[PDB]
Amino acid sequence: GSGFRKMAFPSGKVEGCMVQVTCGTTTLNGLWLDDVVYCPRHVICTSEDMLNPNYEDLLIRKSNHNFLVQAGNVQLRVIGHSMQNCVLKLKVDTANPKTPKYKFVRIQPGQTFSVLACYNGSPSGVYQCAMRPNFTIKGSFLNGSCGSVGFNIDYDCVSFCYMHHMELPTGVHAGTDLEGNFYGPFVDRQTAQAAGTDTTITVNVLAWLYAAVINGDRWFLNRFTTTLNDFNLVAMKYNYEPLTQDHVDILGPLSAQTGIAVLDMCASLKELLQNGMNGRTILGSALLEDEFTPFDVVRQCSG
Amino acid sequence: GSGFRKMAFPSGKVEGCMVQVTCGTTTLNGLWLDDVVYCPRHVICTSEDMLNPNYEDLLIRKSNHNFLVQAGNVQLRVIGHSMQNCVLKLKVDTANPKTPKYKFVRIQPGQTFSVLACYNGSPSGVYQCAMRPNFTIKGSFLNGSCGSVGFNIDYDCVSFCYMHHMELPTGVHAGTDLEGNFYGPFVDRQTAQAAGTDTTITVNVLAWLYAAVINGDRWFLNRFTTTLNDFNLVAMKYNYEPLTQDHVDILGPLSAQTGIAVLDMCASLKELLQNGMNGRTILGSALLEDEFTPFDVVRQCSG
Ligand SMILES: *[C@@](O)(c1nc2c(F)cccc2s1)[C@H](C[C@@H]1CCNC1=O)NC(=O)[C@@H]1[C@@H]2[C@H](CN1C(=O)[C@@H](NC(=O)C(F)(F)F)C(C)(C)C)C2(C)C
Ligand SMILES: *[C@@](O)(c1nc2c(F)cccc2s1)[C@H](C[C@@H]1CCNC1=O)NC(=O)[C@@H]1[C@@H]2[C@H](CN1C(=O)[C@@H](NC(=O)C(F)(F)F)C(C)(C)C)C2(C)C
Repeated sequence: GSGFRKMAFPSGKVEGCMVQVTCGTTTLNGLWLDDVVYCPRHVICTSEDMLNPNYEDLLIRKSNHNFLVQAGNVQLRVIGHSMQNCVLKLKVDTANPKTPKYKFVRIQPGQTFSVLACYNGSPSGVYQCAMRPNFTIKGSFLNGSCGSVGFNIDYDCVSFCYMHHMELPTGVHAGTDLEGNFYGPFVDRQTAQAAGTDTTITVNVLAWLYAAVINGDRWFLNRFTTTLNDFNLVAMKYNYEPLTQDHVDILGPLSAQTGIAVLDMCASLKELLQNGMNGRTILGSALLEDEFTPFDVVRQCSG
Repeated sequence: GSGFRKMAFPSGKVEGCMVQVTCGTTTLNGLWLDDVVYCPRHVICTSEDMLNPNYEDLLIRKSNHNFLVQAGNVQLRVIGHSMQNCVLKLKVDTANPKTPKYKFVRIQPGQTFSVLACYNGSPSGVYQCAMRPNFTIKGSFLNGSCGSVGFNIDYDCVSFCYMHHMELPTGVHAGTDLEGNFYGPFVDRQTAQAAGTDTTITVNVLAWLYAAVINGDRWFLNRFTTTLNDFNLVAMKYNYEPLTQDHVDILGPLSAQTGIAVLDMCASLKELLQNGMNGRTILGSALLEDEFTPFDVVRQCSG
């Protein structure tokens, strides 16, 4: 039936890795994997250091014992520290016994991941996000959420892809991979920064239309087809990402399952962009959803 | 900022309780708490028994050894079985060492909970749901999801409120509390059953409008107020639940935080119902959201 939900990965393998990192009066979250704790390097900042911190200079004045690391109620001993890009790596004398099989991945714009929102090292909530084309995410983060991570789970392996650092003025979020490199052009200082144009992830909207068809929501199917070049003219007007032949190939499984050629679905999407949804819903949404990948759709449609 | 997401509870405390229950050729999920496994009683049904099962008669032919219970790759020994309403309770010789502090609660229509969707005893995904006024939920469930549970977490205590049993023809879902009593008038047989009218949870839409204001999405605030009786005339036309003085009292914290009297917000809601959203969004939604309780809003707005 028409039941289709934004589903997050079960969070238990990540919950066991969240710790609290305190330096002076600043507390945020860290990720404890093996004998290393990862956290945003601005744990070392006071509120008169945020406008333009010199992180190398601020770190000169910090020693192992200035980093307080707490896993639940239990204190970790810090035996080494280093800065890698915008993350701090705290070497502790105890390997996390709850460390899962894991990898660090730098995800591509358009890919989705689960966020485990944490405050003071304690898990608060889990939700699904996408890396947007402008390298922001539409999260739900407050003061104290920094160091919360984004991940995907493939069988038993956790692929960590995001660490939370900041909120931009449109209310969207920016952060790093687990090597401390920002997604997008953002820097970890409190200066005027703005997200570029928020373009729609075309291949995901198409995947979600396939999901609607598989789930029996079929009203938007029309009698038309189109070409990649003509569809892509329409993509540009409505700030959709161009569709490529790689995107068409990636939609192959969904196309094969439904028997609907990708260019036929593109012609259905073209009409939805030009005419709107006339106050109808698709899988219970009144807007075109772009935060389900082709892989997410196949997963939620086939178990 | 305007970031507000359907957030689920972290699932780790529930993941450790999911097992697989097999009886003959039927496999579904069970919940392993202390030395008891809970699962839907139709684990004992074959596909020629679903139209009108006599569960008491079907259970006569079942012994402890006919219930296969697997936690991961590890077989549990069944030393007793009983039927309680629409659930089976399998006594096993091993207390689940991962059993969390927990309670069984029968939730009220309008209350929200997290679902951990499971297939073959393995967690697949987590998402937030509401018990709708017609005692259905708008889930994402396939074949094999039966026995998946709904829960809330308050600190360290897990309150189990839902076990999944069935899908109705509108694509919505029905199930039981953990004592095996259905929410609503549904029965565990494959017969013509239909959800009643799907009314909107008025107090939740109001809570979500307070969230929009707290998050700076303010365009829908107007210069008007109304009365409970006049608002409630409008509630009826649009299939909204009547608003009561208890609902007004429950919205007290959000009213106090924003300084917006509940009847002023009701007058804003009245105009949104009568005039629609004119293709605008509130917290990124093109429809009025009713699956955030006042408590959910306060939680996501205050950490
Ligand atoms: C995060 O939790 C952190 N909080 C602190 C802190 F209190 C002291 C020292 C270091 C850190 S990191 C927090 C999460 C934000 C808060 C609101 N919603 C969030 O997601 N991150 C920040 O406060 C972050 C840190 C400085 C300023 N930050 C911002 O997010 C600001 N944004 C920007 O300046 C902009 F993005 F450029 F617009 C802010 C506070 C939202 C205006 C730094 C970037 C180091
Ligand atoms: C659930 O996973 C179960 N599957 C089996 C099974 F394969 C064999 C024996 C027992 C069970 S319980 C499954 C979940 C459903 C499937 C589709 N989406 C879901 O959420 N539940 C059922 O198949 C359920 C069991 C019989 C028929 N069921 C229904 O959900 C049917 N619905 C109804 O008859 C209606 F609700 F009344 F409309 C169905 C299959 C969707 C048409 C019973 C109620 C015992």
